[PDB]
Amino acid sequence: NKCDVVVVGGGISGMAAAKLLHDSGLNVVVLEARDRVGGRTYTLRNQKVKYVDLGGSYVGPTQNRILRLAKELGLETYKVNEVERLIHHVKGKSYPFRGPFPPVWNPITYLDHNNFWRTMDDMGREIPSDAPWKAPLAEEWDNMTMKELLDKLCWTESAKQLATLFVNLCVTAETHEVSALWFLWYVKQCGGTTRIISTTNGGQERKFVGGSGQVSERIMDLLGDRVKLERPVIYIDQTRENVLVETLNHEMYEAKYVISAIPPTLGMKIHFNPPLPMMRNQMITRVPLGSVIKCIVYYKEPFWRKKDYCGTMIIDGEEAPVAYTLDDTKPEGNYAAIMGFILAHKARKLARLTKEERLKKLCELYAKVLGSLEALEPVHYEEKNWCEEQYSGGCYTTYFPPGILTQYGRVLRQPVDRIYFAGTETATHWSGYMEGAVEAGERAAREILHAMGKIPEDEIWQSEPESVDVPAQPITTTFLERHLPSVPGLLRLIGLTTI
Amino acid sequence: NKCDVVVVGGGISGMAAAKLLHDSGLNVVVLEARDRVGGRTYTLRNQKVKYVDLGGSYVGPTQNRILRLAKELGLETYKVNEVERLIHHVKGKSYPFRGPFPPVWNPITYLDHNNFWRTMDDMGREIPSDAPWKAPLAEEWDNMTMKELLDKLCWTESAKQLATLFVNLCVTAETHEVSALWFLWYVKQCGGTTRIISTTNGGQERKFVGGSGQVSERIMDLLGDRVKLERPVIYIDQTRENVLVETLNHEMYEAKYVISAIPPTLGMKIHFNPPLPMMRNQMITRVPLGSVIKCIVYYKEPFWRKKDYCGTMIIDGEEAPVAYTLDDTKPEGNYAAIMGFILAHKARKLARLTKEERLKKLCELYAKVLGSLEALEPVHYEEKNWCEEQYSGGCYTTYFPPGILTQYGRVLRQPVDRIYFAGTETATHWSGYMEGAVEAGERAAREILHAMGKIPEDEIWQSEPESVDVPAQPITTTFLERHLPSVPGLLRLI
Ligand SMILES: *[C]C1=C([C])[C]=C2C(=[C]1)N([C][C]([O])[C]([O])[C]([O])[C]OP([O])(=O)OP([O])(=O)O[C][C]1O[C](N3[C]=NC4=C3N=[C]N=C4[N])[C]([O])[C]1[O])C1=NC(=O)[N]C(=O)C1=N2[C]([O])[C][N]C(=O)C1=[C][C]=C(Cl)[C]=[C]1
Ligand SMILES: *[C]C1=C([C])[C]=C2C(=[C]1)N([C][C]([O])[C]([O])[C]([O])[C]OP([O])(=O)OP([O])(=O)O[C][C]1O[C](N3[C]=NC4=C3N=[C]N=C4[N])[C]([O])[C]1[O])C1=NC(=O)[N]C(=O)C1=N2[C]([O])[C][N]C(=O)C1=[C][C]=C(Cl)[C]=[C]1
Repeated sequence: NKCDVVVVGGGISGMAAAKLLHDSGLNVVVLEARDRVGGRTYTLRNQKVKYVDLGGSYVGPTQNRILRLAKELGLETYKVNEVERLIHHVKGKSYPFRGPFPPVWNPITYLDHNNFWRTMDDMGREIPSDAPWKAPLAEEWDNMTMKELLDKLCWTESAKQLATLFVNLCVTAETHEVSALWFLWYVKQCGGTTRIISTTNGGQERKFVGGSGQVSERIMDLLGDRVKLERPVIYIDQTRENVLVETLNHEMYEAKYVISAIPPTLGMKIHFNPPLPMMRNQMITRVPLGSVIKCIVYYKEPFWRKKDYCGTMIIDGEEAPVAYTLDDTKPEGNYAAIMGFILAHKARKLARLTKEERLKKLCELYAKVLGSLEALEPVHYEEKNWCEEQYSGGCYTTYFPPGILTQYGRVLRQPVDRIYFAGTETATHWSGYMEGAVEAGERAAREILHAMGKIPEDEIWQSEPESVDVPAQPITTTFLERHLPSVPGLLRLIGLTTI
Repeated sequence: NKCDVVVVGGGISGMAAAKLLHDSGLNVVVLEARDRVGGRTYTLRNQKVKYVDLGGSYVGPTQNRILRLAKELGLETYKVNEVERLIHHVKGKSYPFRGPFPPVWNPITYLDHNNFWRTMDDMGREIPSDAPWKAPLAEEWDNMTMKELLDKLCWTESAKQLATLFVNLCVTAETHEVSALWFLWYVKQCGGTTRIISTTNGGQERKFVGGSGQVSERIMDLLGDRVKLERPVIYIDQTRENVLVETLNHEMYEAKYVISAIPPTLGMKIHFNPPLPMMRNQMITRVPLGSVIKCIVYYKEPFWRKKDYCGTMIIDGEEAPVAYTLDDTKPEGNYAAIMGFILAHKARKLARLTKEERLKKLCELYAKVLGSLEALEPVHYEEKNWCEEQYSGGCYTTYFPPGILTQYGRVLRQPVDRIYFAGTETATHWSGYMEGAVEAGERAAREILHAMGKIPEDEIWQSEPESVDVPAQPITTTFLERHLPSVPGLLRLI
């Protein structure tokens, strides 16, 4: 029944919020819909895989909050394999390369590719992390899909193809589904294009030893019986002195404050009294999550390494079920595995098939891309379709269709009386990641601490010391990369000498 | 507890479904979240207005199902006033006109305006009413916003302005918010541009005497205690022999079948066991409703008539709070009133103001457009912001953002085990209107009748005889309108 704060949702954001409040002396209860904690992170354990992340998995430099929390919980990280060559598969042929970016040899194509990535970052510099709708051209950029932006910027099909894959991979949505403003904000708040796509020195550098699901499981261990599993919240009442929170199985909880630590659209599953303010009421119907199937194919050995391939494949084309892979072998060199994402509309299309049918398609693709018959001999297969999850709605995160961020964005983390909002979608740095979940959870908790007169307003948004274990190298640009003209810029330079 | 069918939602769709099933001999229960029936229709009664529709209101020719249902319930219609001239207000000036369409005098602009409306209808002819995702260019048109389509088609700012207002008014959403495929489907399934925008011979021809809320109230009268008010459904369980439906106030209902007669996205308010199939699970997060405030300003007399204005105003520009008005005077000539819509992003912007502040803005606008100081002296004001409604989500209807209709559209009225789907959003003719609500409700009811072996498959989709009271004139095009070139067509000819 009675406590200081009810946290709705037991993912990383909710658990982190509850941990901070618990550590401050407050009585907290976490209400979780599922029979487990972790939400969009899920570690499966069986004898064939030992452990495997079927949801959120990768951490990297600049993600200092998730690194600190996990370290405090006694977790270790290890480096994702990027010793050997990456592969870019384009028009049925594989091109091995090193470094973060696939190489381009055609000089026109090179100018186009260089200008695209640069423009994304240039446009991002105009967007405040904490308030994207305050960008000078906010409305113009928000009334545009990423597809429209790509059509205007990319003068070659090759750049357009790669930019499209980039959008699909970062936000599990089609370029035509998402707002240009939102996507440009999304990349900037992760530290830019290079940081977001990189393994070494980027978002995919590392995983947790034993899986990322341990983050939530271990906070549950600290909180004990304060975490209530299989308690989906159906009803929040704010008309009286104390807030009343009801669950599906008819339990009632009373608190001074509530943290909502669920994806914004899943707020729709709760009936509110009094009704939500108009803007939030409509916002939560306008913010879907992306579509993805995460698939892991297991092999006897990491045979791609013998061919000097790290296991990273960037795969172009409509025919390919998977557009991106990474080596998912354990740090000890055993349980050899390839992790692949089936993205956006392909997740929808290929969900109709059986498990066995999807395994076949993947093996045949990997055999092609890696040039190895060994890819046709899997020892085990695991997969998870996040689109089917009632209490997630999809993965990785919430995307904003055109027109929404400028109209409703302000409302995302605006408190509704005594309900405060966490969840990775409300973060300002690495929103959509486990990092952002920690940021939002701890910020929401501190908003409540301020409301109770326990901390000054100054202390609601706290910065994070850099990790000593996972330090960040700065992102550099060459002189050529900064000053080489665009395609239309080169063409303008031709029309001027001819006068 | 026990019955044959639980209907979730007591709007027109739910009530119509329940009526049909009840008339067939089945035991039905309607579970309604609000303390009233009618949903997106709501008639307010007080001494100052007598009655006024604050939600769905207009009916017209080709809407034969809502007309028949209402007639059976003992309702009458009357004609919306369109005797005098319409007004097009453009760049701070009023242009009186007659007929459905605002006149254009510049020849280049004329060609551009003609080509736009014609193209909309040409494109619509390629889209099947019952399956828009089966259009030959479905994916291409679905991956585009209406804003993109307008940018490509309209060579003049004048056509683009009017096309934009048209989109805002039909679907209470911005051109950049909506899929081109979905919007072109939407217009076609209402019978085309002319049918959808017309008062005389169109969707806005008539209202019900006493209000449209009587449709739902009177079906509730017929059903008696079978309608349960303030019973929001929170939980549907399909794992056992009979379907279990739970409400917020802890009541349990058992049935063989369920009709979901709520806006698709409001399905999110229900927890399902087992979980929904993947496609429906994601669909219901991708389908928002538009934004609108309906406002009615009352006057001593319908003074605009003395100036030979019917009361219809089509008002261009960002500054104008209201883009469209109609005469809302009672058929007897009293309770003089102007109905206006505050659309899309303007609903959001102007919701921050007080009631009195909105009234002032409207009166000053109407004074400008109608050219009368009499507009500055309102006797009464009524309004409703549909954006704030927990159990509606907005108004008039569900719109589809780019990419959604081709990916998830198939799933809209696909049965989930023993749950069947009604609601105006699942209709194939006048979806988004009271007409479509009737179509969908009765179709969903018949799907269940077929599932029980009571009717043949042949009988699930029934056609409707034309109303003798409100007959439809056909939509005609002149030779010139059909064959006059576009702007780029004229330039190609040069
Ligand atoms: C799914 C996914 C996947 C597959 C993958 C991934 C991901 C995902 N990610 C993301 C993450 O995971 C997230 O963000 C997190 O987790 C979040 O958290 P939060 O905020 O907390 O949320 P959640 O989890 O969801 O939780 C919630 C909770 O609550 C609950 N509920 C609901 N409802 C309700 C409830 N309760 C009561 N009542 C009611 N009503 C639920 O149940 C839950 O529990 C990510 N992340 C990171 O960090 N990393 C990673 O890795 C990840 N992932 C991916 O990988 C990503 N990727 C990307 O992006 C990329 C790649 C590559 C390149 Cl080159 C670039 C980019
Ligand atoms: C709002 C609105 C307005 C303002 C206006 C209008 C409208 C609207 N409309 C539409 C109609 O109204 C609709 O469609 C109908 O109503 C629908 O129905 P349904 O389908 O049945 O649905 P609803 O109503 O919503 O119902 C539902 C129910 O359910 C319930 N719930 C929820 N949730 C729940 C429940 N329960 C239990 N549980 C749970 N969970 C609720 O509560 C409800 O009750 C329209 N219509 C027609 O027909 N007409 C008209 O008039 C209308 N309106 C407008 O006016 C339109 N306009 C247009 O569009 C235009 C104008 C001008 C031109 Cl030129 C063109 C166009």
